[PDB]
Amino acid sequence: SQGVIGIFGDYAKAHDLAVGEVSKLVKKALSNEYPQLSFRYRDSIKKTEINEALKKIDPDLGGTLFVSNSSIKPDGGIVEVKDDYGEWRVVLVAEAKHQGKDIINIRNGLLVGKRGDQDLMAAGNAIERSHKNISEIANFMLSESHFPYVLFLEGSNFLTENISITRPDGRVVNLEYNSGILNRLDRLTAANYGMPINSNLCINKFVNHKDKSIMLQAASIYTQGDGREWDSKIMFEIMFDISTTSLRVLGRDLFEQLTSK
Amino acid sequence: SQGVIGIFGDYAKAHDLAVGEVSKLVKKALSNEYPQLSFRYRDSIKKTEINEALKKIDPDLGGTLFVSNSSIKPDGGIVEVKDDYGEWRVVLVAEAKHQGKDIINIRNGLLVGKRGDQDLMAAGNAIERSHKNISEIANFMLSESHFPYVLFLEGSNFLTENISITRPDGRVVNLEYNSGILNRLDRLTAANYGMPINSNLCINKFVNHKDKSIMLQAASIYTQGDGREWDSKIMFEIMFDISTTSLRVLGRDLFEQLTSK
DNA sequence: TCGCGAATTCGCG
DNA sequence: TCGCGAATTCGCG
Repeated sequence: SQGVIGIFGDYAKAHDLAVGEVSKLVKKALSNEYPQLSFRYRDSIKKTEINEALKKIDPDLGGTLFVSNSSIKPDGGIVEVKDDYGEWRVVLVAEAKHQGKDIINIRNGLLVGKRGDQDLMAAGNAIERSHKNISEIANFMLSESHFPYVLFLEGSNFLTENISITRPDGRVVNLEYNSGILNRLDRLTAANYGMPINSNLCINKFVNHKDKSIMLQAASIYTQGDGREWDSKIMFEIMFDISTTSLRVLGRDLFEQLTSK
Repeated sequence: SQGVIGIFGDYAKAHDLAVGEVSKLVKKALSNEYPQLSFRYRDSIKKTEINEALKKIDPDLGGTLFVSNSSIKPDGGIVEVKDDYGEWRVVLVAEAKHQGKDIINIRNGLLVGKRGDQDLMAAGNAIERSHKNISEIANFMLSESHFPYVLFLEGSNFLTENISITRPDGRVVNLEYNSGILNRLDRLTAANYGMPINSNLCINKFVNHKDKSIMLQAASIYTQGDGREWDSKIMFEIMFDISTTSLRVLGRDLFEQLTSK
């Protein structure tokens, strides 16, 4: 990539860092590009923080809490920057989910099912839980003009192209991506309003039906449709790209630090 | 309740009808109160319908579909009314979830856990999937001014008050609602922006940070905090109340049928 | 301690 | 057939 971004990317690939460790790498890269700015990484956000942010928007919001110390822990953590007013603004929130172990089963001679004779396993729906954290962060950033939520998908339940897997028997099992027996990719499309996947959807859209005005918060949904594992170098580039976009939208509240510092 | 609403409610209680069957009862009651209007019940909505509605709002929305015949099936179904333009407008969408079988375990002498010695089971997170359908219907009704989504919770994981359960041994197991070991009620609060639970939140709110304008779609989250099962009569009253509110917001597009018919 | 997250195996039309 | 939904048992700091 561009200058140091290529160097940081090679380090991510050399160690095959997890999403949480790649988020920490993104903060280092950001500190390197913008030395005048202050960045930090956080692994959790308590519900009391979200409610406080909700109350600032409307007094009747964020008035519910059953378990005092409730919180959310996105496996990728959170990256933030300090603005000219001394307040922390979120620049990135990452998450990585996995579902579908069919490629692993057919790579071997394992037959699944209640009878133990099926090549494929009927795909589940646990991936739907992803919407909770997306809704929590959206409420936390309801006053913001950007939504830097990145979700990485992996497994046999998120294919975007056909693949052929050869078993030890020699028989080639052919999987079709459009098969509703396995594809759960549509169980996530509501998160970004049906907008293109594998894209940076950080900048919020402002639609309107009939003189109304609404702000859409679309999450960036990236998938490895090949069936293979995610490459750490490409995860880093994607996450760094989304973080830079967050800074652009936040530009007006960071100016004094890039000049008067 | 008011007139016939009390009669329909007694019929629901006499048979202990499920949420899906109570939704059908609500359509009958609505047809009875508004004979000039046409109502219908639907058990499913395909993704092609949602995408079509999304495209009408913005041309770049609803442009993704991996499995041609994908759909959503809320266990409570959907109730709709026909407006003066011949188009169907959703008046109600119901759902009922269950989680936490601790009350059932301690009512007996059953000890759970990997060792088989715990009185309680560490609460799971499968209830988080609820956010998917809420997001789908919200996208389907993004042009509407109301959001009639009703979610009913039940189980030992959704307590709002303390309860004491006596086992066959005689020992009284005391459960505290604020205990994060069991309470999963906060895993749903994002759905209604922390607004009051057990309330009718059908009419959309219009907030704004700094000259922006946003429309909030909050789901009505009702829970049986006692730990007991839901009463069909009270489920019907709640659902009928939400349906009537939908008609009020839809008033301008139903006038010609109440007059010129 | 307490509170969050992994994601799976099948039943049902 | 194919495609959606139930919701659970524990590991981890």
